[PDB]
Formats: sequence, structure tokens, C-alpha cells
Amino acid sequence: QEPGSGIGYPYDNNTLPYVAPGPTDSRAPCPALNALANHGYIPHDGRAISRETLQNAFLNHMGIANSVIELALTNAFVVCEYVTGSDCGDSLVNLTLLAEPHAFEHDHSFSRKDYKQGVANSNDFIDNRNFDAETFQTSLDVVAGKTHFDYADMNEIRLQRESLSNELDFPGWFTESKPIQNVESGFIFALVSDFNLPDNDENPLVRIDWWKYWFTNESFPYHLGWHPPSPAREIEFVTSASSAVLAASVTSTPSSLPSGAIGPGAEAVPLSFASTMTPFLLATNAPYYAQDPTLGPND
Ligand code: HEM
Ligand SMILES: *[C@@H]1O[C@H](CO)[C@@H](O[C@@H]2O[C@H](CO)[C@@H](O[C@@H]3O[C@H](CO)[C@@H](O)[C@H](O)[C@@H]3O)[C@H](O)[C@H]2NC(C)=O)[C@H](O)[C@H]1NC(C)=O
Ligand SMILES: *[C@@H]1O[C@H](CO)[C@@H](O[C@@H]2O[C@H](CO)[C@@H](O)[C@H](O)[C@H]2NC(C)=O)[C@H](O)[C@H]1NC(C)=O
Ligand SMILES: *[C@H]1O[C@H](CO)[C@@H](O)[C@H](O)[C@@H]1O[C@H]1O[C@H](CO)[C@@H](O)[C@H](O)[C@@H]1O
Ligand SMILES: *[C@@H]1O[C@H](CO)[C@@H](O)[C@H](O)[C@H]1NC(C)=O
Ligand SMILES: *[C@H]1O[C@H](CO)[C@@H](O)[C@H](O)[C@@H]1O
Ligand SMILES: *[C@H]1O[C@H](CO)[C@@H](O)[C@H](O)[C@@H]1O
Ligand SMILES: *[C@H]1O[C@H](CO)[C@@H](O)[C@H](O)[C@@H]1O
Ligand SMILES: *[C@H]1O[C@H](CO)[C@@H](O)[C@H](O)[C@@H]1O
Ligand SMILES: *[C@H]1O[C@H](CO)[C@@H](O)[C@H](O)[C@@H]1O
Ligand SMILES: *[C@H]1O[C@H](CO)[C@@H](O)[C@H](O)[C@@H]1O
Ligand SMILES: *[C@H]1O[C@H](CO)[C@@H](O)[C@H](O)[C@@H]1O
Ligand SMILES: *[C@H]1O[C@H](CO)[C@@H](O)[C@H](O)[C@@H]1O
Ligand SMILES: *[C@H]1O[C@H](CO)[C@@H](O)[C@H](O)[C@@H]1O
Ligand SMILES: *[C@H]1O[C@H](CO)[C@@H](O)[C@H](O)[C@@H]1O
Ligand SMILES: [Mn+2]
Repeated sequence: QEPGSGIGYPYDNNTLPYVAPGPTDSRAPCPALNALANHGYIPHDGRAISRETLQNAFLNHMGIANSVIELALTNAFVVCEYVTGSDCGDSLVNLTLLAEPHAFEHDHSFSRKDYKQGVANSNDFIDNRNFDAETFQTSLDVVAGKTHFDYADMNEIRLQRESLSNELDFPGWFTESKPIQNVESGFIFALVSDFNLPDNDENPLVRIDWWKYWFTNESFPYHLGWHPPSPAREIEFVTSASSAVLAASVTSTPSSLPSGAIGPGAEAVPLSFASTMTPFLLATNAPYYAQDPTLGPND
């Protein structure tokens, strides 16, 4: 928000306004990075981004400590080298390359379509990067009629998403990605769980309106009483939440689930790609921005 608005005070004392991305701006498959870029906490054009830029942006404007993004930074730069063909040093070329499929970007996302979702031909691909309202609605419908959801609910959501993706993706494309997705499940609990409840650290409950605002608008739900977590969330919270999601009991099992879908997931680790492997072509779509309604500087 505008620095003088005081909307972030006293959790964020140095805010910048929301600015919608233009047609030439680079955006990510990540709702967090997109929100940061929309506010210029990382470059608004989504290009040439250093580790420290990202660390400071997450810590000072989102209440997310350095520990939370340590692996994410490692993987971002691995994907950058893979996509571009050369070492990206400490300048991430752009955000768009992060939508390289079967890498950091993965299938059965909460709010994005899959790279080969519903395509009639093997070589075809679609926008697996921009926010997709229809996809996100499939996630929200699992918790329809609710204001909050827990670990068990999140587990049901990711299962529903896995089921839908396995059915809709071109035969052979679907690849389960529990370790990455459920770090991201942990991310959701870290950012938009209801810290106003007395037991937030034992059984954090996500506020659905906060989640919906963040994802749909790619800006921060301050108007709904949200603020950056204080103290900043640490990696321990995230991986514990991740483990708790996958450990939660399933009361409704979707069909067409991949093998081993229900149960614990592997620890997320650094990505690696063969030097001979050519990257998949990136979707070229203009960056998404909210239009119903469009957002003002303080939204
Ligand atoms: C530099 C650090 C980060 C990088 C490089 C990064 C990168 C990515 C990428 C490539 C995806 C796409 C995966 C997919 O859904 O197919 C993604 C998704 C996601 N990111 Fe990040 N991320 C970072 C930090 C964060 C943080 C700190 C949060 C929140 C605390 C966050 C929230 C999310 C969520 C919730 C998704 C899932 C979106 C969905 O499934 O629709 N990210 N991120
Ligand atoms: C973000 O950065 C990535 C990585 O540099 C960009 O993707 C790449 O964009 C270039 C065009 O600037 C593509 O190069 C072209 O390749 C085709 C086919 O090989 C060739 O006919 C052209 O002569 C040109 O060399 C490249 O394919 C593409 N990489 C991938 C894997 O898709 C991306 O455009 C950037 N996005 C934004 C919004 O800045
Ligand atoms: C995206 O952001 C917009 C702008 O903040 C939200 O629309 C506002 O919703 C709040 C509810 O707290 C109201 O006070 C305002 O009257 C709304 N403004 C306008 C112009 O509609 C919108 O709800 C957000 N989207 C989601 C899905 O959360
Ligand atoms: C991205 O651009 C490519 C051409 O540069 C196309 O081959 C792709 O289909 C894709 O096009 C989509 O996004 C662009 C924005 O760059 C739009 O102009 C197209 O209408 C399409 O949605
Ligand atoms: C914001 O400023 C107030 C008043 O000086 C201060 O008490 C608070 O600690 C500041 N917040 C942060 C996160 O620095
Ligand atoms: C989130 O983190 C937990 C603990 O590392 C994993 O078990 C899960 O697969 C996901 O990566
Ligand atoms: C989440 O998981 C990690 C290991 O993946 C632990 O280090 C952390 O304490 C938390 O249990
Ligand atoms: C790890 O941390 C999470 C979040 O604080 C808890 O919900 C979980 O029970 C475990 O202690
Ligand atoms: C990962 O961590 C969670 C929360 O502590 C457990 O529920 C799970 O069994 C696994 O150890
Ligand atoms: C986890 O617990 C539920 C009860 O809520 C059962 O339905 C399920 O079989 C599993 O034991
Ligand atoms: C068991 O409970 C879950 C909530 O965790 C529901 O999603 C499901 O429909 C069933 O009632
Ligand atoms: C749906 O069915 C699976 C087994 O296929 C269970 O693990 C789950 O608890 C739910 O009842
Ligand atoms: C229970 O919930 C699962 C996942 O949301 C559905 O796939 C199933 O149809 C039932 O409603
Ligand atoms: C990481 O691991 C892969 C193997 O999957 C190698 O191809 C790469 O060179 C790096 O060592
Ligand atoms: C987004 O842009 C529209 C104009 O199309 C405005 O009505 C709105 O206030 C927001 O700035
Ligand atoms: Mn995805």
C-alpha cells in the first residue's frame, strides 16, 4: 500500500503500493513472488532478481524468515541455469522461467492448470503459470461453506487436485509432486493461518478469505485484518505443517489417485537437471492481473 497509508503498521512500516503487471512484465507461477513483484518489493518487471532482494522482501513485507526460502532460492537458480543454458549467478533472469514444467513448477497445483492439461495433442501445451480461477475454484469447493480449514482439509484439497490433474492431463504427462506441493501447503499455513486464534501454533487454521484474496488478487489481504506474521515464520513451522497435512486422516478418497498418494511425503531436496536435457518451451501468455474488480494502490 501507499507508504503514508499506514495500512501495514506496525508490522510493515515501509509499504509500497500495488501496481498491476503490464504486458511486457515477467510474472511467476508463484502467488507470493507475484504479490512481491506487484508491490515492487522485488523488481516490478520481474527481472534480474538477487537472493538478498528476495530474502529482504519476504522478511520485511511478508513475515517470512530467510530459513523458509533457503531451498526455494537454491531451486530457483537451478531452474534458471537449466532454462537459460548458463549460470545465472546472483541475478535470477526472470520470474517467468520458474514456470518451467516438471521442475520447480509442478502438476496438480492449487490454482494453476497443468502444462498439458486437457490438450488433444501430445506436443501441445497451455498456460501453467498464470492464476486460473476455474482451477482455484476446484480447490475452494472442497472447503465450500467454511471460513477456516485445517490440516485434514488441506490434505483433501491436494488429493482432489491430484485426482483432477491425473484424469485431465494428456496421457503420460501427470507426475505427482508431493514434496514440493506440501512445502507450499506449509507456506499457505505460514502466511494465512489465523494468528488471532489462541492456539495458532498447535493447530493453525487457514482463513479462506485471506487465501482467496492473496491468490486471486496477488496482493495482501490487509483489508481483511491480515498482517505479516510476527515474529516472522521459520522453516520449522513450514515443514511441520507439511508433514501434518500428509499425516492427516482421509475421510473422502477421490478416484484416479496416483500410487502412494495417501501417506507421508519425501523431504524436499535440491533439484538437478542433466546438461543434455533441453528445457520445455515456456508458456508465453501475458501476466495475469485481477480485473473483477481491478485493484487500487492500497489493495
Ligand atoms: C524465492 C522463493 C520462492 C520461489 C522461487 C518460489 C517458486 C514457486 C514456484 C516455481 C511455484 C509453482 C509450483 C506449482 O504450483 O506448479 C510456486 C508455487 C507456490 N508458491 Fe512459491 N516460491 C517461493 C516462495 C514462496 C513463499 C515464501 C510462499 C508463501 C509463504 C509461497 C507460496 C506459494 C504457494 C502457496 C504456491 C502454490 C500455488 C498453487 O499450487 O496454485 N512461495 N512457488
Ligand atoms: C524469461 O526468460 C526466459 C529464459 O530466457 C524466456 O524464455 C525464452 O525466451 C526466448 C526468447 O527471448 C526463447 O528463445 C527463442 O527460442 C526459439 C526456439 O528455440 C527460437 O526460434 C528463437 O530464435 C529464440 O532463440 C526461448 O525459447 C525461451 N525459453 C524457453 C525454454 O521457453 C522468457 O521469454 C522470459 N519471459 C519474460 C516474460 O521475460
Ligand atoms: C481483491 O481485492 C479487492 C480490492 O480490495 C476486493 O474487493 C473488496 O473487498 C472488500 C472486502 O473486505 C470490500 O471492503 C471492498 O468493498 C471491495 N472492493 C471492491 C472495489 O470490490 C476483493 O474482494 C478481493 N478478491 C478476493 C477474492 O478476495
Ligand atoms: C505466447 O506467445 C506466442 C507468440 O509469441 C504464442 O505462440 C503463444 O500461443 C502465446 O500466445 C498467448 O499469449 C500472447 C501474449 O504474448 C497473446 O498475444 C496470445 O493471444 C496468446 O494468448
Ligand atoms: C514500526 O514502527 C513502530 C513505531 O516506531 C515500532 O514500534 C515498530 O517496531 C515498527 N515495526 C517494525 C516491524 O519495525
Ligand atoms: C513438506 O515437508 C515435509 C517434511 O519435510 C515432507 O514430508 C513433505 O513431503 C513436504 O515436502
Ligand atoms: C519440518 O521438517 C524438517 C525436516 O524436513 C525439520 O528440520 C523441522 O524441524 C520440521 O519438523
Ligand atoms: C509442527 O509445527 C506445526 C505448526 O506450529 C504444528 O501444527 C505441528 O503439530 C508440529 O508441532
Ligand atoms: C511430520 O511432522 C508432523 C507434525 O509434527 C507429524 O504429524 C508427522 O507424523 C511427521 O512426523
Ligand atoms: C482417519 O480417521 C478417519 C476418522 O475421521 C477415518 O475415516 C479413516 O479411516 C482414518 O482412520
Ligand atoms: C471427511 O472430512 C473431510 C474434512 O477433512 C471432508 O473433506 C470429507 O468430505 C469428509 O466429510
Ligand atoms: C478413502 O479410501 C482410502 C483407501 O483407498 C483410505 O485410505 C482413506 O482413508 C479413505 O477412506
Ligand atoms: C470426498 O472428498 C473428496 C475430495 O474432496 C472427493 O473427491 C469425493 O468426491 C468426496 O466428496
Ligand atoms: C544433479 O543430478 C542429476 C541427476 O538426476 C545430474 O544429471 C546433474 O548433473 C546433477 O548432478
Ligand atoms: C482498476 O481499474 C478500473 C478501471 O478499469 C477502476 O475502475 C478501478 O478503480 C481500478 O483502478
Ligand atoms: Mn503447477
